[PDB]
Amino acid sequence: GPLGSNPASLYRIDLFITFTDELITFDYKVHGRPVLTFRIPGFGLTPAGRMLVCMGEKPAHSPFTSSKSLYHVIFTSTCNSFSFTIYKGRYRSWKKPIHDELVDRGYTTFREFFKAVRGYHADYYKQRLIH
Ligand SMILES: [Br-]
Repeated sequence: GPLGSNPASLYRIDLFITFTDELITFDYKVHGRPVLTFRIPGFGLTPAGRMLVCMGEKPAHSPFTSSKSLYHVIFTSTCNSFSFTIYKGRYRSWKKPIHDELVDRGYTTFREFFKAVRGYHADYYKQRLIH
């Protein structure tokens, strides 16, 4: 396959969303460390419900309990493109994302990119425990 990708500029954030009945956790990571973490009271969700939370939508709640599940949301941007991609479980190169979106916008500074990334879940950030 291709020997590599060489984007002239690349900003990336990996958002790990952990679903449990008691808490849902949002971990924004760069270079393997959280740069922002927040948590909301958990609720039951269907698989489509979890994807909608990953998209930043408000899904219907379910009364049913479930076991812990990890979703991996990847934001990347060049100066002229922005990608939004959602995996059930962790990213793998062989794994098909459950949602993949490409925006013809890009970002020239990381601060603007990070602000744009946060906006996807801003309504959940309003619901955070430590407020
Ligand atoms: Br919090």
